[PDB]
Amino acid sequence: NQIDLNVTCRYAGVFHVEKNGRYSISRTEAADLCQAFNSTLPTMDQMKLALSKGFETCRYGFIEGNVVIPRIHPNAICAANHTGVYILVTSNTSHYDTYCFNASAPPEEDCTSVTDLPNSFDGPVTITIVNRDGTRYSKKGEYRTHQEDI
Ligand SMILES: O=C(N[C@@H]1CCCNC1)c1ccccc1
Repeated sequence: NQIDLNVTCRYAGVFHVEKNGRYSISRTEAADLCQAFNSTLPTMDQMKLALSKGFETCRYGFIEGNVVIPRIHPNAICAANHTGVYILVTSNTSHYDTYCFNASAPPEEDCTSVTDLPNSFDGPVTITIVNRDGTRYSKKGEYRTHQEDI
């Protein structure tokens, strides 16, 4: 009973979370997952400021109201070579990664590791936070509040 959460650097408190190495998070699960990180889905403004501080990914993830990819460098296989906060317009499907925003994080680039899931609750799942540098933090718990996500 395991969940792997790959996380990134935080940029102005915004970071990316990929669950189990594939697009697998619903919008309801994304809100609960960010809440477990004492975080919320970023607003478009928060994500734009994170982008300006150096944040980019090559993965679709939820923010408040939209599914986006923050891009700094044009890359043909990432958001069709666009720069800026690329907004997903047309998709058949509902599961993506998520972005989260933690207000207590540093104001600019914070590429230290994530070392806790501070607001997870009691539960049976071994949840492992996996940093980009491979460092891991594991705890037993749960963060999903909607049955349809379990
Ligand atoms: O673990 C986190 N931050 C660490 C704290 C110690 C120093 N470096 C980052 C964290 C938790 C929840 C959301 C975002 C980040």
